Amino acid sequence: VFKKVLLTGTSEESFTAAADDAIDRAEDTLDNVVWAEVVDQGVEIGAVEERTYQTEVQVAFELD
Amino acid sequence: VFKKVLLTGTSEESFTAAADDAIDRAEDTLDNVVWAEVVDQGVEIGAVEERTYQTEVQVAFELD
Amino acid sequence: VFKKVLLTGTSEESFTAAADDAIDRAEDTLDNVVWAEVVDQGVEIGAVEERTYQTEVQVAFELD
Amino acid sequence: VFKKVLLTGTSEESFTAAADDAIDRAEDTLDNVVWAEVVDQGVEIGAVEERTYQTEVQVAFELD
Amino acid sequence: VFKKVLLTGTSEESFTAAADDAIDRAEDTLDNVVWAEVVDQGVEIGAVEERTYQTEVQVAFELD
Amino acid sequence: VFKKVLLTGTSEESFTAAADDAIDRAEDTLDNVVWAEVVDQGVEIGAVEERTYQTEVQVAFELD
Amino acid sequence: VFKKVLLTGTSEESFTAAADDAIDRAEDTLDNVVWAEVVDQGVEIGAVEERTYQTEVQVAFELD
Amino acid sequence: VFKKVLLTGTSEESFTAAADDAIDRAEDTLDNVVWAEVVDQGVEIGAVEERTYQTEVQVAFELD
Amino acid sequence: VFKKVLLTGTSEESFTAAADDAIDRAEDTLDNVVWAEVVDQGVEIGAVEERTYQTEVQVAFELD
Amino acid sequence: VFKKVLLTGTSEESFTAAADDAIDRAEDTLDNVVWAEVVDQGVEIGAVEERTYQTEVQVAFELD
Amino acid sequence: VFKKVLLTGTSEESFTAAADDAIDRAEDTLDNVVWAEVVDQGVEIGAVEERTYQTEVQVAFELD
Amino acid sequence: VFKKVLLTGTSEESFTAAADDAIDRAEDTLDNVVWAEVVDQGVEIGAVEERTYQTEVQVAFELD
Ligand SMILES: [Cl-]
Ligand SMILES: [Cl-]
Ligand SMILES: [Cl-]
Ligand SMILES: [Cl-]
Ligand SMILES: [Mg+2]
Ligand SMILES: [Mg+2]
Ligand SMILES: [Mg+2]
Ligand SMILES: [Mg+2]
Ligand SMILES: [Mg+2]
Ligand SMILES: [Mg+2]
Ligand SMILES: [Mg+2]
Ligand SMILES: [Mg+2]
Ligand SMILES: [Mg+2]
Ligand SMILES: [Mg+2]
Ligand SMILES: [Mg+2]
Ligand SMILES: [Mg+2]
Ligand SMILES: [Mg+2]
Ligand SMILES: [Mg+2]
Ligand SMILES: [Mg+2]
Ligand SMILES: [Mg+2]
Ligand SMILES: [Mg+2]
Ligand SMILES: [Mg+2]
Ligand SMILES: [Mg+2]
Ligand SMILES: [Mg+2]
Ligand SMILES: [Mg+2]
Ligand SMILES: [Mg+2]
Ligand SMILES: [Mg+2]
Ligand SMILES: [Mg+2]
Ligand code: NA
Ligand code: NA
Ligand code: NA
Ligand code: NA
Repeated sequence: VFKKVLLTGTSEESFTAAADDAIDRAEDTLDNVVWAEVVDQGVEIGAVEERTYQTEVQVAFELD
Repeated sequence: VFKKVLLTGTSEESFTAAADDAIDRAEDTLDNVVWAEVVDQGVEIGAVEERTYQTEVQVAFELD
Repeated sequence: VFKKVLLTGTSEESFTAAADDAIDRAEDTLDNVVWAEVVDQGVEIGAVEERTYQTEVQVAFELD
Repeated sequence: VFKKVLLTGTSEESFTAAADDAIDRAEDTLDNVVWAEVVDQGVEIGAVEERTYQTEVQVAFELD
Repeated sequence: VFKKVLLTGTSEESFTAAADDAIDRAEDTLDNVVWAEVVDQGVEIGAVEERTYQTEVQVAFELD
Repeated sequence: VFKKVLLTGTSEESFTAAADDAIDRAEDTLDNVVWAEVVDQGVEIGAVEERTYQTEVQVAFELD
Repeated sequence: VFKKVLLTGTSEESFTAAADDAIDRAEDTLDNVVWAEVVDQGVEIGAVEERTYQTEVQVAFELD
Repeated sequence: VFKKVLLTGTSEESFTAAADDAIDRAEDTLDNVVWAEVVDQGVEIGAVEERTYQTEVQVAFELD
Repeated sequence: VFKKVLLTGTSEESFTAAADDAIDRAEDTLDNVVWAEVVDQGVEIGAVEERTYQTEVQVAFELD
Repeated sequence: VFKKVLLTGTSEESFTAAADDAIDRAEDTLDNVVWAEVVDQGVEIGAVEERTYQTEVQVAFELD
Repeated sequence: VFKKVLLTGTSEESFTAAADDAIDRAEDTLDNVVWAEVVDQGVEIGAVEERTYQTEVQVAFELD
Repeated sequence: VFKKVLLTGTSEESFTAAADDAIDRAEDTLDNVVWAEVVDQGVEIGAVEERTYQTEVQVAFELD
């Protein structure tokens, strides 16, 4: 059985690095992370000093 | 990193109050709740005594 | 077996009351109405004297 | 010919009042506003003192 | 309030049995599981000895 | 001209048998049923004694 | 209250004439037909002597 | 950089002529119109003397 | 078994004729073409001397 | 690099067997078939003697 | 009230730089740009000397 | 007439380089490749030694 958690990673550099930021977080607390699906991408502009790229992913991990 | 949980709130009064019911629940157990996105709305009729409005939201919270 | 009919209710007050307007109509002529799913919402402005909220629902009812 | 502008209204009270907030703004600067279609709804929580309901609409107006 | 978890069940027999595999898992660790919605189906071919049917479901459970 | 009716069939056995349950019902009361399109599938768990598979179909029939 | 019926019109000439074929049928049996929304278009090739254009519409009519 | 404006053209003749009606309007006031994408089509019936075909397009134009 | 190929036809006259242009091409090289589904429509303006209507179709054909 | 082909399998028994019918066909002529994604399901009723279940899949295979 | 404009940025380097190209343009002529949502990405190949990455964004800005 | 093939490119570096990997492959065997549309992006984690970015594109090419 796989389960997915819906995480948004951020990066001041690129959409790929923002996807890695969410995946790194999932791998800090979950075992058996096996793939991630990008579901949304965007850029935060008016709440930050530098534009921040955001990449939202479903991160799938195999249970037990 | 943000994470989202997918909750359906209910209200006998309105779709806005059913969204607040899910958000209130998220805020009882999570810290740093920052926004919610409505993904579905509906009305339960044939299992209740009063119509019950349901509003399903992804509730986003900032991790650590 | 459930069947659904696709109805748009209207209200000069709110999207929740426009959903109830469609459901009230379904319950006037159908038996065993059991739930409704909101599929669209909008506001009529330039054909009315007061803005009219419209909420389109699939209204499900159990057959026999 | 109709044209649409994509506006997000806000309200501390309800999703219906947030739709009216966008429509009121369109009617301040455009003539012949004729209908609005709701395309998204959400709630801002972690950047405000009171939850703020947001309702995003395409607001259609007839040209000339 | 309902919450949903996004699980993918697997079966070497059918898409219905792969949906039951995810639901069985949810029922091992959650109380008050009340319904599941199928969101995706697929077949793993080139990483297994027998084709494996996969059925991804949102499994809803009532909170407290 | 074809018309479609939106029916949800149920089965305690499989998603295919739940699609046949809706189609059987359409064929009891309509003539010239010609095809059905699956639009949604789900499983009722917390209102029944046995899980019930549900398959929602648009059932098309040729008019006159 | 508006209700919609889901009809597919056909024409050997064009997608516009196939939409009119469904609307003509709705107007033969319903009163107060007020608008139609195109939801799908296609062409039947291998079951006919001439290609047949098909245009599927939700045809809305005002109730009473 | 391209920008798009969302326009609905109308015609009493066909969906193609209603798309041209929106594009003609865009070309009256914008320079460098380069392509249009159809996003919706429908037919106004109960507010007109003749059916009016409507074709909604995103009309893209190159900026400067 | 059916297979589909994804083709975009073009016409300087109409969206129906652009769908026929893709279907004519499929029928020049494939046997047993049985139906086509329209998936997208658009108009090329800024790369041509006359507007060119484009209609993208999945063209289905029965295998062997 | 993976490529996908869009095939519809058929079965008089079930949606799972109709998915296997498309996959079996892909495996007769392609090497390195690695997974399939279900994209649509339906039932042919009015052109056959027995209902025929149809399951449309994108069948992915690794190139070289 | 927020308004969004739909812009496509281009870059010969990456999808992230093409998103920044649209955002830079919006910030040259609008005040209070606050976030952008990616809605589409693609690559122009056969009209250019170098591949050009294109990233289409809704760029939101707060009104007054 | 344009035709599209559905390819998934991979890269250990970025989503842009994974899109180029699919396009490079299409250009090795097809003539007149003219544009590609991104339809999906994801990251393979649990079957590789380094994360692999995957970008799925419809690659369009002009026929003859
Ligand atoms: Cl989710
Ligand atoms: Cl419907
Ligand atoms: Cl838009
Ligand atoms: Cl495809
Ligand atoms: Mg930096
Ligand atoms: Mg988002
Ligand atoms: Mg009360
Ligand atoms: Mg729901
Ligand atoms: Mg009042
Ligand atoms: Mg509507
Ligand atoms: Mg207040
Ligand atoms: Mg939004
Ligand atoms: Mg076995
Ligand atoms: Mg999946
Ligand atoms: Mg049994
Ligand atoms: Mg459903
Ligand atoms: Mg003729
Ligand atoms: Mg169809
Ligand atoms: Mg005339
Ligand atoms: Mg519309
Ligand atoms: Mg000519
Ligand atoms: Mg297209
Ligand atoms: Mg048999
Ligand atoms: Mg289909
Ligand atoms: Mg360079
Ligand atoms: Mg695009
Ligand atoms: Mg490296
Ligand atoms: Mg994919
Ligand atoms: Na989730
Ligand atoms: Na219907
Ligand atoms: Na717009
Ligand atoms: Na394809």
